Amino acid sequence: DFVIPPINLPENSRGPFPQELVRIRSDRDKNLSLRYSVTGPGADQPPTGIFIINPISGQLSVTKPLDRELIARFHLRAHAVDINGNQVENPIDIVINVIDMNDNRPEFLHQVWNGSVPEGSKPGTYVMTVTAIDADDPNALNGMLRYRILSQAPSTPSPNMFTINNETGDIITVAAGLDREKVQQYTLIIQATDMEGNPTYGLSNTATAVITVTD
Amino acid sequence: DFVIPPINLPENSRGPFPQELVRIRSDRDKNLSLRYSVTGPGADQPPTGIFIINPISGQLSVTKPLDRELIARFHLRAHAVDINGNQVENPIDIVINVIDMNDNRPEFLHQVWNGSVPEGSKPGTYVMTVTAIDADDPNALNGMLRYRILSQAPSTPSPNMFTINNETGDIITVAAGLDREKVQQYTLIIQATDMEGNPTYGLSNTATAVITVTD
Ligand SMILES: [Ca+2]
Ligand SMILES: [Ca+2]
Ligand SMILES: [Ca+2]
Ligand SMILES: [Ca+2]
Ligand SMILES: [Ca+2]
Ligand SMILES: [Ca+2]
Repeated sequence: DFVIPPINLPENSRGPFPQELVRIRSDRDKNLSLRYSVTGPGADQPPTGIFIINPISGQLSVTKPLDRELIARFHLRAHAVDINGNQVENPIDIVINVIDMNDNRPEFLHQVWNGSVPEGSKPGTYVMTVTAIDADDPNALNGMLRYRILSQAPSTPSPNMFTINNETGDIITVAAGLDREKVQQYTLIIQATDMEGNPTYGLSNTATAVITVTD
Repeated sequence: DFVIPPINLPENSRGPFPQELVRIRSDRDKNLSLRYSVTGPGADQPPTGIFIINPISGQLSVTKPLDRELIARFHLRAHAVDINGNQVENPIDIVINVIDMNDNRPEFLHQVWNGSVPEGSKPGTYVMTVTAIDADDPNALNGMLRYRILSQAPSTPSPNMFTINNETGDIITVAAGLDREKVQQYTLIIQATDMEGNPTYGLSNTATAVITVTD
């Protein structure tokens, strides 16, 4: 059987509500007066009453904004009965897809990450890994993260002792002169940004990396 | 049988093209590899190639802007055959509705209308009827017309001897002093405006009414 095409609806709709979607009817209406209903999560199951259908026309509507991070897809069924109570069609599958909007900023697992690097390490020495997560769709830009260092303290012998791999979160030395007797700890502020790290449209968050110089 | 919901598309789309509409597939794809096509006016019949479908996905698309005043609705059918040439579904009806935009200004049947009114007629005397038509949807604002008088020449004994019923196009005297020996002919410019006569968003046109005073 051919499947009723899915309805694709972006989350966080402004409305106004209720909002008409599509019209579901039976061709048996040619000789019979029909009554339409819908069942399933979003309809007669939790969360109740988000989608509704006009008993007479079969016009399907949505009554509230949706949130993809709560429910990504709704499986409903449409029902047809005539005015004498006769069931005239087998109930038919309907699919509503909720389309992602970038409505979550990246989140770091820990607010403070700790790591260490030996005294006198050569440039290009691996130090530690920091990472974030994004609650939006991973397969979209809305959930794709990039990393950068915003500040380093203290600023000696070089104000940029480290860099960070912008996709992996790996922190690595790019400079020499790490001496425990001179400077014992560095504090870096790490930023994560979604939308592939786009500075204009991405959402960002920050975290702290503390790096101790060892013997 | 439940009918595939109609696709409602406004005319004069900006695109860009090709533009994805909906996805039509068969649930027999669970065990079979399927090939999809579409037939009908707009597809394989004049006008050819306006709607197309991806053989593999079943994604339906439109390739050009539409014009409601040429074709208001398209009746297509979707077809499913497997890779061994087996027809796996009966072809299914698809309906595309073209939604009206206000893209036609009112048109007068004649550019010059002629009528007459007897000398010394009392105020409220019926004179003639002028009308226009609109090629847009009559049941929408885009094709609903209102009428008004823009100018009268000459401007004596009163610069407004006539009025016009704004919905009927009936022209009627509102003033006395029609005297053939004094002024023999009036020339009125009549405007028609759609969108229920809305001066901001309506489209307009004009015509000329020549009214002779008789004995
Ligand atoms: Ca959300
Ligand atoms: Ca989201
Ligand atoms: Ca995000
Ligand atoms: Ca048109
Ligand atoms: Ca039109
Ligand atoms: Ca019009």
